[PDB]
Amino acid sequence: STGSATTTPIDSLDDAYITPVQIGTPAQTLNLDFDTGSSDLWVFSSETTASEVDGQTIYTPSKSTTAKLLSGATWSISYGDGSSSSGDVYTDTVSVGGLTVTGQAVESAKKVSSSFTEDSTIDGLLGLAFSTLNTVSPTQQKTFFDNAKASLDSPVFTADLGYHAPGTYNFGFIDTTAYTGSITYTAVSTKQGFWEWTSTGYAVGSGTFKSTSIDGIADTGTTLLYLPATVVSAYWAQVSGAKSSSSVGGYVFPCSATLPSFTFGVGSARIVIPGDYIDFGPISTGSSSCFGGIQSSAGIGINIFGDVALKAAFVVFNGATTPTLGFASK
Repeated sequence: STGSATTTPIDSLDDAYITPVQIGTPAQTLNLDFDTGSSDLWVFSSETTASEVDGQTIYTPSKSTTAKLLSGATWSISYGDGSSSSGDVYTDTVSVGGLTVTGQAVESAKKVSSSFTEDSTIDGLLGLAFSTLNTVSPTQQKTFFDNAKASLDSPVFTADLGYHAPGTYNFGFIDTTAYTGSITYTAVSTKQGFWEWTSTGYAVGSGTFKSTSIDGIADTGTTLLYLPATVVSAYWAQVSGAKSSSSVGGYVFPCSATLPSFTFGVGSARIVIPGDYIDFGPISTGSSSCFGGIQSSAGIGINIFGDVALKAAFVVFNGATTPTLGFASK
């Protein structure tokens, strides 16, 4: 089997991407944030504290003839911005782009933090990291991909995120029309539960390539590109007037700037992030200071190849017995 679903930016800055997901019988369609940096599929629901719901579409398990309470199971998860959610668990039928999994753990939110409430466009998360990170207790649950894998034509999914435009998540096949040149594959460590890999270096604009190992994670659920302070300083030094602002929380730059590209290495191959992809717009409405899309990972504890990087590539998440990651230009 295979599946194919369009993923769409939630706003004009590509702050996140939503993908429609069918849950239950009859189908209830929710728009979920596919997150290769976590391993829980959770949704706003009829159980979510009413004051914490503001415009999201909810899953109502009592209206699904295939929903079953997973007795005794609870979940609780936190994210990189300090947001969090928690609740109980149902199993139900879940379909993505025509690919159906029966008995999928659907984590129903009883509580969500303010940032989730405040974002009416995201109805929940669908985790695509390794199932060892799943937070359901006392019996850990499998991700949608893990459950689907045996049925797939090939044990892979691909992320093809758009810049200010829709893109595609495919399951079970590689669309050879969706990229240019060849796909370069690179080793993955699953030791921390992430799609963790090592970039071979970087270049800023038309500058020379610096060969240096950068360990990080391929994370569709993180908006920006977080890299070591040395690398980030080298990038922003090429933008007149750019500076790190403790008050804003990162590098900012004059909105009048033309940003240089940023290249990262995948083995001997190179992925070029155009400068425009690194512009996240005014820090507040009407400001002439703009927020940068490349930020320091110092104090995060890990480097993160988030959407800024991934949307410049066609990315293969290869879930074979020994997982790997593939990157192609597009």
